Amino acid sequence: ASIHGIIGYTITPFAADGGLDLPALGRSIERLIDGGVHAIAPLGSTGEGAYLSDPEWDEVVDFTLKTVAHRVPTIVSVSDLTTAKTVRRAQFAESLGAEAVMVLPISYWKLNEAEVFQHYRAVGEAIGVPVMLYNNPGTSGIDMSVELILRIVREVDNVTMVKESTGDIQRMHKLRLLGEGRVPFYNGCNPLALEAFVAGAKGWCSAAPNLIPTLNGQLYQAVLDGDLEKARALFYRQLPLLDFILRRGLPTTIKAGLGLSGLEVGAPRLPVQALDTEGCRYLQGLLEELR
Amino acid sequence: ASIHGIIGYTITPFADGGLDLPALGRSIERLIDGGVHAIAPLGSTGEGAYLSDPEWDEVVDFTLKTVAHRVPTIVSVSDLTTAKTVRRAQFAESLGAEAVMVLPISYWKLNEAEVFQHYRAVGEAIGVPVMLYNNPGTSGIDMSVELILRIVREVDNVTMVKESTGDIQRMHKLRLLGEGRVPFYNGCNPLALEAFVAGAKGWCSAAPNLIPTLNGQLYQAVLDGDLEKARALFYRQLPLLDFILRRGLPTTIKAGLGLSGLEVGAPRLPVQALDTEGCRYLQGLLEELR
Amino acid sequence: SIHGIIGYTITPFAADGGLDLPALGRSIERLIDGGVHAIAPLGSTGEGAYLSDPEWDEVVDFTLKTVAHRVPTIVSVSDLTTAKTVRRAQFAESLGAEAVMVLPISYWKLNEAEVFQHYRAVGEAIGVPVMLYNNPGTSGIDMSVELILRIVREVDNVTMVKESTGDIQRMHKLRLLGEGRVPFYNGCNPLALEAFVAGAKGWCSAAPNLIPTLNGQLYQAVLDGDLEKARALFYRQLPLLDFILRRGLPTTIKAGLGLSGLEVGAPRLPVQALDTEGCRYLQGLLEELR
Amino acid sequence: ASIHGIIGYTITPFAADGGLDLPALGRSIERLIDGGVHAIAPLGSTGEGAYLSDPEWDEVVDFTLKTVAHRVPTIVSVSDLTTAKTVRRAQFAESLGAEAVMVLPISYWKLNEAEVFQHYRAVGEAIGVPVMLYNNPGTSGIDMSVELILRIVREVDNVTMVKESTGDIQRMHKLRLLGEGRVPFYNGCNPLALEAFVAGAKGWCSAAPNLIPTLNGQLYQAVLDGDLEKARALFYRQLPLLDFILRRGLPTTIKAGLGLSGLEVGAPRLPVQALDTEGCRYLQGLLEELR
Ligand SMILES: [Mg+2]
Ligand SMILES: [Mg+2]
Ligand SMILES: [Mg+2]
Ligand SMILES: [Mg+2]
Repeated sequence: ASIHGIIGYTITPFAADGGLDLPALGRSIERLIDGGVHAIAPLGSTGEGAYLSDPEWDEVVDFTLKTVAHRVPTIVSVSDLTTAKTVRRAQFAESLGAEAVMVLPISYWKLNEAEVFQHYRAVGEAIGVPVMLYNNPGTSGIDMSVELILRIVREVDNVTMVKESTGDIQRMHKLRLLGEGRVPFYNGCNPLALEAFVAGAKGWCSAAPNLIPTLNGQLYQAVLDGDLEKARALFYRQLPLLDFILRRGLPTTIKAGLGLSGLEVGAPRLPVQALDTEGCRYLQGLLEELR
Repeated sequence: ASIHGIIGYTITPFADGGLDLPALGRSIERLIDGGVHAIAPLGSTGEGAYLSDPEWDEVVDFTLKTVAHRVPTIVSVSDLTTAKTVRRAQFAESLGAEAVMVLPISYWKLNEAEVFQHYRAVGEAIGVPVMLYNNPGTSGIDMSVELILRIVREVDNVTMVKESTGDIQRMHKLRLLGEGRVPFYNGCNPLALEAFVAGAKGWCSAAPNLIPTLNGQLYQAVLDGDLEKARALFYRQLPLLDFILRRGLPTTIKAGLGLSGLEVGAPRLPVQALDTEGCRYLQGLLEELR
Repeated sequence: SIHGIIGYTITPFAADGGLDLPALGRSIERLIDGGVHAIAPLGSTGEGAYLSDPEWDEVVDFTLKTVAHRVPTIVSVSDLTTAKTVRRAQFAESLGAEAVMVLPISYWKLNEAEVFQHYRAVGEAIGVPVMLYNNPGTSGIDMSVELILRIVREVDNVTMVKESTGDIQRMHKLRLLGEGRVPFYNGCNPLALEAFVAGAKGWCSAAPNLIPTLNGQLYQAVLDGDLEKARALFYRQLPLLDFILRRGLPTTIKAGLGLSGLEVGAPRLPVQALDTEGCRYLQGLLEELR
Repeated sequence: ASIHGIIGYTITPFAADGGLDLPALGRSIERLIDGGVHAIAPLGSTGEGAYLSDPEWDEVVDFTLKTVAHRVPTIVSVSDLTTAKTVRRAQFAESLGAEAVMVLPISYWKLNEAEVFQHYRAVGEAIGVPVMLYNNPGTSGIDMSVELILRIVREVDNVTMVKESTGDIQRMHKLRLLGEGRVPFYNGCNPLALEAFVAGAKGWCSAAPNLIPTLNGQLYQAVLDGDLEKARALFYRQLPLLDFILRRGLPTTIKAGLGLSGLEVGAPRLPVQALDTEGCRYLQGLLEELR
């Protein structure tokens, strides 16, 4: 079950009572699979995973995996503050059929390289499925060097993949060189989708497939076809929307976008606010011109 | 009761992995005996974020009971969701907290409107003062002085501001733009001296766990307006403050307490206990202070 | 027309430390034989800022004469004052320069209004195109895309934009906001591949002094739309591009030419010549690419 | 003669015809001395040193030293791109009686620690007067660690003083601790004037004395008197002006300020522009408030 191409981040719809709206989540999942995504990645920032209580988190994982029905690989974000809880969530995700889990070293205080390494070792040694190492300083507060990342990949059996969202293309260049092309890496930063693929990215994790699965998939196809000129055209066409998502927030824009697409998924959980009227109209236009 | 001077951050001892409340009680007594003007539980020092909800609730209750209002207690109630932050603020208040501290935590940027409303929600839910805490290094959110002042003036219960950016200019602005009416507090150890001279009303630190005497003397020297003694006292303790910063609060404080006759275990993974080499260096720093 | 591989020239010095024009001539011949599409003299690579006014004037003259218009020449006339920048731009034009490049160098921040008039003054003072060059790392000034676009659209002679921030997003924005009308060039070696794919019309580099073949091949592959071949070619030469940036342009390029049978001396102090270790590593890198 | 207290940066007035206005420069120097500065520092950023031709630079040095008539020490900024020219300027300054020189490692291209050390070594060994090592990454593009600075100071005889303009008070803490209080350091960052003195700075180099020498001097005196309360008050009273100078630029605000103070000194050299009407209005208000 190769993990590649367009990997769709799922959102977490909330019901009026503020609780989970699973039915809506199932529809969004079906919308993604039919949109032609190559995998599903639940409980990331897009899904406001960190806003969920433990019961809610468990329920979302369960429902998502049951819904997907192994039609495409599922990579669950199991990142948490403590090693114990990260391990526990990784084991839980595996027990329900997750093909892989993603681990970002989130922390409020700085972690040293030894502490980061052991964190990944503990998670990998506790499970039987692959772990995707996720480097995102902007959100986690930690910035792992390519050297450290490569040591974790080599020394930790289950750590096999690397996602980069630093926005710094040089990180992927170093991964390619120092990894000698044997360490598969993935793109996590939307505005760099084109460059990421050109640099050799095996896949692109994004919430955009929630709104424009077709354009996203065409970009990946163009790269596979080695069509440099077409890929550029496709990228610049969808870039504005990509910039807007980063600009106004993932869950904020995605949930609003799905709402405009006739799919009621409610609003984000406070303190995150729903897209305002002005932003909603602008998004409306962006989507109409892309369609 | 005025919140001022030396405000001691408590650590959270762990036993078997669970809480070691008896050890916590002992550490709290030390701090109060040590002359702290207030207690601040469940901050970064106390690894608050590593605690389960049940553990957090337990620590809050136990801490408040132990202190027994001998000094003011300001509880860190910050959490990701507004709903949870509000709940923790009300919980702390109901259990006797004199004040609460709120830091806008988020694994993704929040806009000024989202931040402002976050504080408004918390302030309106309680009847005790809120200390607004700006620490982008640990929170990922950096609030401008202008925004901070808007929150202080518009939200009744938000009355105090803690700065931990390490950027003294933030305090200068708070001083000028707030026209000296907005009390601010220092949360950055290596800036203790400058913060006080800039007008800081208090200093929130975990250092009192190890050197409560030098900490208190620095504050007193400032109160006495004795610039030269203050400078001397600060530089004498600076090396230790620098070390705490480089090697981590919970890591260094828990290690240091072990050297001071108080076993409090190790930090919670992925944070690791101070290594042998670091521990030896710490022993040297404390000796030299002596 | 400026496109493809624009080769930055170095400025050879004799043992004494003075100009070595013969060697410069040989290096220019190596570049043109190498297949460069343009020559860019007196940039950072050429240690332009290190030259006296007389030395600078002579290098420009000798360069333009040696080239004999076989390929376009774009002279870097950037200087601190507007008056001297204008003078240098006119001197270059009077000697046949096809165009000039202007970077807003300053030892103190300049405001957007000051930057704009600087370019306006230069543009209105000459009759050849001006390439606006944004390089914060080497200038101390970072021009916004909107500012750059405002200068290009309002200043007749300002027609081209060079980006050296290493931030691909700047080029994306130049593409969208410029609507594909504003031709931009890459000035950052390790971004050659991405820059071309993003829409870069040319790549100004000192690398052509060492590996003009691999350089041109990368450009040609992009012209053909061969994404895979381009990637392979880029990564093959990247190690060298990384080394140059890490050890210094003039330092590595002068050491490289030495190992390429073209003695060009060392950099002008305080810049030091490549050391033994770095020299052996560069030697290994080159032998592998050839 | 000790270099301490308030060291006044001079501006370089230009005549209507673009050339040097020596009479105006003389008047500004007298104003500084009468204002109670403890030293004069010509040809820094305040004086637009880098904007001057060689003949102009030489003349300003000559005229300045003659005007001062050794009433107070003069520390000339001799920093230049090449080691050769920096040495020449240092020697020229000394030949005309300069008490000391200041050296900042200017470089468009980055420089390594070895290159920086040798630069100072060359300058120090070429002259017979003290050198003030000046760290200002914001201007030079180079950021010398305190460790490197202390090595230079210890190993190069004539390098005896350190000026810090990073705005990072911790650098001064390190200089005091690692230097064991035997390496005199100076403040070059206006809005850090109070903290620098509190940290133990021996002197403060500023262009502010051109406008408010009295308040500048009073702050220093309060620090000497150990009066924490008064020092704080004096600093905050003048901070708005210090903030403004930094925000609007040295030559710009200083030359505009002197004009508002009855001393016509022309405008800065392009690309630097004169203070705008709105700025002049604000500045006039600040000065009237302080006087
Ligand atoms: Mg592995
Ligand atoms: Mg209030
Ligand atoms: Mg134009
Ligand atoms: Mg010395």
